[PDB]
Amino acid sequence: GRGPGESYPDKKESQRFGLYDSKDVEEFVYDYPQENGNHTDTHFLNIKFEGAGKLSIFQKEKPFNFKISDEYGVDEAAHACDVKRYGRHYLRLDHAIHGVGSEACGPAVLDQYRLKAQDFNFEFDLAFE
Amino acid sequence: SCLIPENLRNPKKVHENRLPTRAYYYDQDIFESLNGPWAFALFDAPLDAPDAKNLDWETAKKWSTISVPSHWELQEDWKYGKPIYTNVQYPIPIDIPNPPTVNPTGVYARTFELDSKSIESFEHRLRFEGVDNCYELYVNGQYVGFNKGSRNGAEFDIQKYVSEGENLVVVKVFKWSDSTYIEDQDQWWLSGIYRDVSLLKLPKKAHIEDVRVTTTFVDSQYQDAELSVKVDVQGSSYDHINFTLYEPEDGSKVYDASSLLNEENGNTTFSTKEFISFSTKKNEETAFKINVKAPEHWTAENPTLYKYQLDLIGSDGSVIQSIKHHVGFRQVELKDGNITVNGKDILFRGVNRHDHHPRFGRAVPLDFVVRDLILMKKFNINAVRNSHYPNHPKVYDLFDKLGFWVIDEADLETHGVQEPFNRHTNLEAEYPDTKNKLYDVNAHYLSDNPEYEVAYLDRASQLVLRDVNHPSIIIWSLGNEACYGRNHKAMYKLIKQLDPTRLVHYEGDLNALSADIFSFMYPTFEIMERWRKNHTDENGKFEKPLILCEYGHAMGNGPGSLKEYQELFYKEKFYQGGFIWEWANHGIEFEDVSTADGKLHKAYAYGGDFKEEVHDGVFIMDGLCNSEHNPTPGLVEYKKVIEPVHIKIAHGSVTITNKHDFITTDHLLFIDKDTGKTIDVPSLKPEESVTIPSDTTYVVAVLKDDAGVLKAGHEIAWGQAELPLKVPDFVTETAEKAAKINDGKRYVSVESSGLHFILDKLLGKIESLKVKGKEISSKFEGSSITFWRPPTNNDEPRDFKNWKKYNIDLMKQNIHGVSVEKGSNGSLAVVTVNSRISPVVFYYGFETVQKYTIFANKINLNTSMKLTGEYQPPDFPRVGYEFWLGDSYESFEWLGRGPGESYPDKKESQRFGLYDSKDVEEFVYDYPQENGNHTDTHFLNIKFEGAGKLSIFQKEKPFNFKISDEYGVDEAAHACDVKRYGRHYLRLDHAIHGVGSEACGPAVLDQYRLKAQDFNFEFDLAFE
Ligand SMILES: [Mn+3]
Ligand SMILES: [Mn+3]
Repeated sequence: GRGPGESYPDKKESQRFGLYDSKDVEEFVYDYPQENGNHTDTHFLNIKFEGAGKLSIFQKEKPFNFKISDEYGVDEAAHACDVKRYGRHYLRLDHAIHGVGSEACGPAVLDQYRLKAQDFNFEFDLAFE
Repeated sequence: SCLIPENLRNPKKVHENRLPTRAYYYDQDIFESLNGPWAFALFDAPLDAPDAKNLDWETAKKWSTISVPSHWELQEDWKYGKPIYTNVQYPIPIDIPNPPTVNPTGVYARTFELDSKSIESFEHRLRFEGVDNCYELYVNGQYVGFNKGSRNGAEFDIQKYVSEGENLVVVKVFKWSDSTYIEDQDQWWLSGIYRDVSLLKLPKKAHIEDVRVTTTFVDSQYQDAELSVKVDVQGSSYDHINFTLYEPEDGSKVYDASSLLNEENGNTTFSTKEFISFSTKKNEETAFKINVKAPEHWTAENPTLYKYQLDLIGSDGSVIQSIKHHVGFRQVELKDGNITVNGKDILFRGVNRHDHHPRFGRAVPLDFVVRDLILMKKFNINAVRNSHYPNHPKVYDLFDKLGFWVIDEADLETHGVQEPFNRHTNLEAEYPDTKNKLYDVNAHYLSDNPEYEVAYLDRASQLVLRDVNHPSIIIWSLGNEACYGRNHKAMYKLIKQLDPTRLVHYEGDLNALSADIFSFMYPTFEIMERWRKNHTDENGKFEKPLILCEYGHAMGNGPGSLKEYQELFYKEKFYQGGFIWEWANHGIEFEDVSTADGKLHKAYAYGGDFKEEVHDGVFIMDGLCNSEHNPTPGLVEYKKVIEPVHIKIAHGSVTITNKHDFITTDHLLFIDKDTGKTIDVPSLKPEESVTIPSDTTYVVAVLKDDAGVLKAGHEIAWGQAELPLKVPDFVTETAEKAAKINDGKRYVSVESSGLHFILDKLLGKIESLKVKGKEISSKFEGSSITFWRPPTNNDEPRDFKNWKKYNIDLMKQNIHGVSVEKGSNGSLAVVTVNSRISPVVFYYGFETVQKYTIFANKINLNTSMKLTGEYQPPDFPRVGYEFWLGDSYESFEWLGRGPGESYPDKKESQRFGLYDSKDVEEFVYDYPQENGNHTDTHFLNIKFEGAGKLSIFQKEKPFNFKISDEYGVDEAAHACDVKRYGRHYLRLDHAIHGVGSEACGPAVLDQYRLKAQDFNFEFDLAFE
């Protein structure tokens, strides 16, 4: 999918398609903790488990969104060092995500990038090697 | 300690309510299998397990099931844990006699049906063939008893407890107990009901409980013998016993897995070729002694058996119970200082065999055990040691029928008491002649601990009384590596009282104060020889002989020098052979993640793979056969060194010597391989020989007819005349061809019709050598001459440490001068390269001269290597060139040793001949290491598609070579971790280090070590 860095509906085109390895990427730390680390237009995702190979994950007929991390208490952490961390990782596996825009000072997320309220229908496969 | 149940920490609680041990006989009419799915639940410790006095079947019905027999660490998805491998160290803390408080407890439950007639007609028992570590037994919510001794059997009387209809059996199995301390064999820790469970239905009013059969020769010429049959009948309602001995079936009898394992049957007429009949009289002793006229001897080389039928008979003259078994006429003695069978001082051609299966562990299907023994017979083995416990009871008929000298061994090992001592004193080495003083220090914990006497005696009593009637068993062993103490003396007294007919072995007893035999493990020849001399008096008499209960450690590439051990065996009557360690690798099949692939592959696990806190790594993989129980080059070599016929070809003569203990050569067909016609060889008795004039080079000894489990045409022995090194008749093109020589700043070119030679002068590297469509180039990393090999298991403890310490893996070639001159005597050009080959960090290295004399169809490579500098290594792994083969490469062919690999001290089984790489399945080691070398190679032809062959030969001496695909061998944990290039290479070697057995045993012997020295050798690269 898109990489090596994060990508969002209206902030993704610099992140070209390719095969990416989490080991090759320094994930970006925001000076003010907030939504980060999503990967949009993901074709498939392989999660490697020690001594047991991979779990492959893919969404049917459309690319998906994902985030793999450690972190929580992000909403209320004032600075990077205030971010809390679990004793294990999680996968945030997403059908869709709201765009990013520039509304702090400027236009709202444009229409075509907004995650409008609607029915959701999506199929995932959890394929184990 | 009230958090540990009393029976799991009482050395004296060997059992509760177990019946006395009796001779084992399987009877289809009496035995009813309770194998299959059982309700099963696993608990953290005894205190979490339910009270079995209150466990309903209605409750247990709801549990998951496990299949009996099986270990609970070997289930689908590792549901109840994984195997643990320790060698010496205990996997628990030492606090004798306490087990750990957290003690995995498995509760088994199942039901069985009982008839109205059944309870009236029969005595009901439960027989458990093996349960690890110990268990209490319940029937219909009532405690029956308790038992310890994992590899021993147990019977319990069940009559009081059984009801008409459904009956509930509940077994509580515990992983650890005070018994753990004496069950410390170098093997996998595995738990559960891993052997058969049976319901026995014996005739109620009277039945046969036990039988003793002995055969003693009446005479010093071993002709007439006394057959003694003593029967223990239980109950009043019988008249007498009948006994029928049948005419013998010769040991050459043909068997297969099906006929060996056939268990039938009730209406089956055992035999009808009557030989002797005896009847007892009413109210008289149910025993007798018979004189037997010159019976056929039972021997491991010829396992001749007399079938017999013993009948218990009632008042109405009807048959109450029958035993159908066999008699083997054989007598073992200690005679004039030797282990003697039928007067003959025998030679052990042996192995240690553990119970192991790569998927089922110690729960080995009989089918698989048969497989083992057929393979043993196919490879000239004549003896097995039951390391280190009795096997499944049905196995011993297999030994009886196929013919093996058997050491049946008590389930008793104490090794772990030494580990803290070894570490605290920083002990580096143990030697067979002195190590007993180290074990003496800790004997008081167990083997010299009075609290354990009952346990130790029980292991002896159980060992002997179950298996007393098998002619194949000639020696009882008191256990293994358990130190030496009073308990061993007690075991010896008991075994001699129980069974005076056999001899007693115990290696932990150096001076055999309570053994009949001396025994060493992994001894040096010097140590063997010291012992021999100190135990042979001035007259030449010895009181007891020496065997090697363990020797020639078969771990990985090896063992080296089996030859030298064998020469010693044949030279001295005092030595009576040995049992190599071990039969097969203990690998457990599992899914591995590949280091080469990143993908999941089938592999064979050793210590560490199941993530044990403490383990002993790759020492699991120490067999002549791999984890799948298939032959390695170890087994192939062993078969040759122990071959029971010697065939020596020299000076127009074939000398054949019979090296059997008993049998003649009559069963053997001798073929002159050079002509295909057979050779008339006179019938040779043991030790007899014959010289026959012949022009032959190669003679084979082969089986005339199917006999035992061997097929007609099976090779038993062979010999070859030594083969002089002949220079191939290759015609070097010495005609004058115009050749363009381009000596550039860095690169030197030599071009001629059909020839292209490019050398990098900076590196000493051949960039490309293409002659007549055939291309090679140097496989270059630092040096054009390399020295490293992926360390074998034997290399690891010492030689590897040295080679790494001296940076032999980082040897560099530093070019000093390159000389380029026009061709002289038919030559196109001469390129001479002067360099120092030396590793980083170090002074030592070789002042090297490489002279490339280039002809149109040949390249002569002269190598001169002068060893210079201070602080040198003692030896090298290897020395030679590495070449990439061109894309055209398809296969190879060689004149030399084959078809398999060969090494300086592991080569003689690989006879000389012309071999084709296409005919050979190259051996894959369970643990990746040095492999695939071919020693004593006369010439090597490398075939390139569409361009013929490149012939390679070394001047005046045979050479070594390996052609492969592989790398990352040093660090690959399993076969699937081995990486592969997109092209093949040739490893072309002047010399190679021997292999030895140093992982556990002697270092590579002097004459096989690749000592640090000057190297001078010349190769020709001849292009067709
Ligand atoms: Mn802060
Ligand atoms: Mn691996």
